[PDB]
Amino acid sequence: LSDEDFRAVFGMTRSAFANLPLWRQQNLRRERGLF
Repeated sequence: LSDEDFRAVFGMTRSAFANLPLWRQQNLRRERGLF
């Protein structure tokens, strides 16, 4: 994927979000109810 909804969740494209540490993204993503 939801690049449209995803970008709205963090305010950035998955390409930029992937910039954050792999372990952290799961932390911010699981805390968000996704993944």
